Amino acid sequence: EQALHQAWQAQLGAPPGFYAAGGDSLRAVHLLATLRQRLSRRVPLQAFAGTPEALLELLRQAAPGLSLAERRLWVAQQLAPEDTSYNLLAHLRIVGATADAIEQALRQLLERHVALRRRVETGVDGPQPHALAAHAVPLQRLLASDAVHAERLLEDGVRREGARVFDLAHEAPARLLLVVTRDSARADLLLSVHHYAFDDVSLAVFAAELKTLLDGGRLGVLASTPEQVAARERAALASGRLDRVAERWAERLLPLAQRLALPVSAAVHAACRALAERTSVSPFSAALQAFAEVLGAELGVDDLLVGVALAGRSRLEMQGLVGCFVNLLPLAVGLRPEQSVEWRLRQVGHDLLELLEHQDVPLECVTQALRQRGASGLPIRIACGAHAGVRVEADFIPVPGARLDLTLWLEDQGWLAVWTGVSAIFDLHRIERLHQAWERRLLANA
Ligand SMILES: *P(=O)(O)OCC(C)(C)[C@@H](O)C(=O)NCCC(=O)NCCS
Repeated sequence: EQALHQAWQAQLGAPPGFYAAGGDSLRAVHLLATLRQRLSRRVPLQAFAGTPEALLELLRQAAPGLSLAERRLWVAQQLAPEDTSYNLLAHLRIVGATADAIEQALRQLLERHVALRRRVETGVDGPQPHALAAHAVPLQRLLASDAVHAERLLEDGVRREGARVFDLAHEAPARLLLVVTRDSARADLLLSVHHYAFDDVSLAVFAAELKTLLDGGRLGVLASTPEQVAARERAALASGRLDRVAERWAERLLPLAQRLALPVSAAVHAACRALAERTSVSPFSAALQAFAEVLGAELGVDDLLVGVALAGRSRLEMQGLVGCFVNLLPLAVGLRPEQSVEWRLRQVGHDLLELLEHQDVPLECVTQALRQRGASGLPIRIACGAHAGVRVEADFIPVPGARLDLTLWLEDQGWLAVWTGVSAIFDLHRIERLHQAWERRLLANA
């Protein structure tokens, strides 16, 4: 106690149900990771996120190479060396810093985040990273004569970096373009980086730290590295702890074994939140339920496999890292008309917290567990996810094409619904129809 208090306040910006108080499932994980790092006690997420009082009771009850996330992107690239759909492009808009300051801050960030400056060799028991010097990361600086010229230079960069095949064995997996505009405080940075070396949270980390440096602040020493994360995972794999979770999930899973960005209507947003609070699940849980219900009806099945995209940063020391930590784990959604909306939702919510709790279990363990019970693999086709001083704005430019047949990503800008389909299966018009069905389903469910 007085530590539950501290962690709760740090997360929600106000003292002490967690969801009722403004919380979500991800903040809940972070709360518990903070408590675990302090007090050396693991409260399971299901138990908690399934009040300050409930958490206090749970606390008292509680006892005192490349990673697979990196490797699955690296391997995918090796199987299709000319495929550039693992190239991430981030455009950072910076107002109030000089070109020299930006460049110096970028060199510091490159030195600090080794993922941005390694080469990878093939290796007998898996790929092997080797660090390069920060100076080995290309950084081109251009002066634009005006704001429109700067736009043209950026668009040129986008096209060039989008088409670039990274030589991951000999060069850093990152490239920087800095465009400064004559007689303006605005600078533009295009970070081009291979996906094996970066992810969504990494951009937020990179941009926040860039701003700190440009404001004249200092960065703390990092509590970990990608290689250490990988080593911990090698140990957890050897120990069998990850495989035992996967084997349990395999049981329930065995039977089953073009971009459009639309604002979510205010009424659908409210419906979703109401439904969530009534059932003590996350708003995302409600959104996911409706997605599964709609896709289930469309495809004409009683049970649907839905991938859930997870940040995969299970420990406090992983929160400030740059690298690829993302994981995708399967959820089975039964479409059972006999059960209440509320009960189906509570089940979805609980299965979600289960995946989140165990987001350190790599997809490959689940796949393996399924093979050991006779299935060929795990055919996930559909997925769901959610995303003073110098001004720094950072945004990914979406990757074209699609590995999964269809995904829905919810962005907490109201909400924005981003649907991405394989054109040959889910073209624009079909996605639009699915989006409308999804909105109607949420309203109905509420
Ligand atoms: P909760 O049920 O409110 O939220 C669900 C979630 C924890 C899975 C989600 O909020 C989350 O963890 N998002 C992180 C995903 C990310 O940053 N990267 C995925 C890109 S592939």
